[PDB]
Amino acid sequence: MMIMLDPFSEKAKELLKGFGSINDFMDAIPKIVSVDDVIERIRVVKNEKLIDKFLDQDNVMDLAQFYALLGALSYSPYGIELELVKKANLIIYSERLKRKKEIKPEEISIDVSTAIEFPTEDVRKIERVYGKIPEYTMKISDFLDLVPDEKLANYYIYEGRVYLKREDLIRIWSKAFERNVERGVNMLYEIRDELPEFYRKVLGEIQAFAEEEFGRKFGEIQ
Repeated sequence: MMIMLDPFSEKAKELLKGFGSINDFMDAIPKIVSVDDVIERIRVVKNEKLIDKFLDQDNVMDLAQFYALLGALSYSPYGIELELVKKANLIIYSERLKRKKEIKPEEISIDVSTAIEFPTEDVRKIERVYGKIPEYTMKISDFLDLVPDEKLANYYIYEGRVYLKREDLIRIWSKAFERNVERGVNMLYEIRDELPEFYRKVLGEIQAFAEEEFGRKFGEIQ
């Protein structure tokens, strides 16, 4: 299908390359999504049921909502705002991800693909160790780059690639996303000045959310 799985994929890249520069795109975002729309995306951390309306959404709306949150953070790059943006989107993306048949190489920003066939020879051994058969494979070096503390020795390698259970794919890919969220938020600090009253409002709306979220779980239960 044509659904956004990774807002940093080559797909998304040329999709937002169309509005011209990152700045031209950045000026257009406020003319496409509202603020209540963007915060709508973040409140997913609260009600699981909020997730569904996102499972299928136009890609430009996604990128727009997404890069709105990112721009709102160019003004506050560390706290729970950066924490929330990551968490909320990570759910929206993981969710869509974990329910995709084939995975087109341009839809994801790391060399990952689906394992259609699995070597007959090792099927049992694998199961008598991990139960199921991993559904995906990934480029060994990407793996080493994303999860430095782990050991290839604990996974199955074949034909030059590492095989991973759906869980591991997401877990691993999450490290690539969080890094990208950061590489991106800081590349927006350069022009964070040319940004419209919009981005700063979105930021204030996120702050307000966190306080509500925090204020509730700390004064709750009674």
